[PDB]
Amino acid sequence: MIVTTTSGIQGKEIIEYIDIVNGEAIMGANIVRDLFASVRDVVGGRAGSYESKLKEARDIAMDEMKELAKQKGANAIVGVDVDYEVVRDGMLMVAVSGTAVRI
Amino acid sequence: MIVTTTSGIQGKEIIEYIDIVNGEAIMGANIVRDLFASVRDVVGGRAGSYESKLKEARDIAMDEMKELAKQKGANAIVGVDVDYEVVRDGMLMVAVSGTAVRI
Amino acid sequence: MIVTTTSGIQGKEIIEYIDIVNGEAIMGANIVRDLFASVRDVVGGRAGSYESKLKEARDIAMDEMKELAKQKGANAIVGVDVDYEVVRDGMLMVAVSGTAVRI
Amino acid sequence: MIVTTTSGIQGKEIIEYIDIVNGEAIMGANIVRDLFASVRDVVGGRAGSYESKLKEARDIAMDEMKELAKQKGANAIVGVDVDYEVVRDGMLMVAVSGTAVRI
Amino acid sequence: MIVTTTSGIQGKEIIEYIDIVNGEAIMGANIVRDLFASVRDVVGGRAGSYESKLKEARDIAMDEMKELAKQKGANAIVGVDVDYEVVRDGMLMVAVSGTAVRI
Repeated sequence: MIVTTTSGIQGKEIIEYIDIVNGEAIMGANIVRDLFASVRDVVGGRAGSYESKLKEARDIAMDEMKELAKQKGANAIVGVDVDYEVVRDGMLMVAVSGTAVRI
Repeated sequence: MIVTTTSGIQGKEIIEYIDIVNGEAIMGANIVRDLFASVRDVVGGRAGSYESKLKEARDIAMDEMKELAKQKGANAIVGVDVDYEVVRDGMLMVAVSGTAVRI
Repeated sequence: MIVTTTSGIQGKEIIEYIDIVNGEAIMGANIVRDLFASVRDVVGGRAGSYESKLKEARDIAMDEMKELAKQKGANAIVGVDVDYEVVRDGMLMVAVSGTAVRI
Repeated sequence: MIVTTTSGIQGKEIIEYIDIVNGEAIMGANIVRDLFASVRDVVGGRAGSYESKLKEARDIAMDEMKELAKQKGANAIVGVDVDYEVVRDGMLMVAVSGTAVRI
Repeated sequence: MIVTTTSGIQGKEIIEYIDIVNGEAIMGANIVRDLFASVRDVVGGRAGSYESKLKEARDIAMDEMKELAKQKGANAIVGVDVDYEVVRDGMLMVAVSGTAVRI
């Protein structure tokens, strides 16, 4: 199913704006305590060890929103937003939102 | 009513831009520290304990915004944003914004 | 005057993109303490005493931006964004931004 | 040159998408303290003594972004975002972003 | 490849929305703490010492995202977002996102 951070799907028309949908996943204090504290210079995502866990939580959040959108009978999510929140300095949450849509 | 994170609604053009509407809900420190401090690795909202409360908060904020838009005579909200704010060590505030519109 | 979180005003043409405009309002550590950090479970905006103040602050920010756009001879604000920031230990800023425009 | 938080410029087609450009400015710990610490209830931008240094930090970030755009051959910036980040304990950073464009 | 905040590339047709892509880089506590420390009043980037490693970080995040879009078969990135998160005790992450697209 098509997911996009744009407001539309070029060439396709939206017949239905079904609902705003969301997904999240949380990374515990211990995981974020060490994979991020290991960083000493400017370390990118390929090189660093923090990315696969971050990407894992982001994909969990993505698929939750996808599953929710699909189970509402949508065939696209537009206007997708990706947000990161560090709750009590340890709990890094990744939240996704967007509009479940019929095209 | 129709709510969308997108700048417009396709096929139904906007007759009047009424106002910027908002809604919020706050999760208390005890509850945030309680349920969000869970997870020892990476856990989604789909299979968690914190989501239920986060989704409760998000839905309240959403309901508030739609109600306010109703009151203002709106029959759609476009350009919707869902953001999150760690207001203290504890609290998370979910804030929703968007433009109350009549189509 | 027309303020929208959308990129345009349907049916009307933007003649000039005059400037990016801003408004802020800051909430004191005591006010955030007493009203915001009191919340124990989940409290929405209609039920929380925090709201009248958050709305007051947000309305101050919005009015400050509108007037500043008025100063510049604009008759529209487009691409409006609402932001919240913990600016000092215990303090809360609402910052609004947008594009002052002539339709 | 033209700067806008909207996703485009009306009536003026984009010839080239040159680069995403960025600007920042930072206020010292001292500065945040002396102008924010004093705030008690709700204090807006027009009235607040904090507003001139903040607007100065923002205007510096903007100028630096505009200057980089100009150096890249651009004559407009579109999709401008304004960010506030408490970077060290005491200090506030204002970061701006957008796409440097040719119209 | 073309990277843009906009949802479309003017005079170019998006023939596939491939995937939402992401890039990150993290600045460790050292070069955050003892490199933003020199800030006094209000200091801009191209006059401060800090627009070196901060920019370097952004470029790594962007380069990561672009490289991932390339591996997915994309030849442009649209709806791009630049985010900043303080991740721990004085640690700055720049996270970028966008939709990997075929034009």
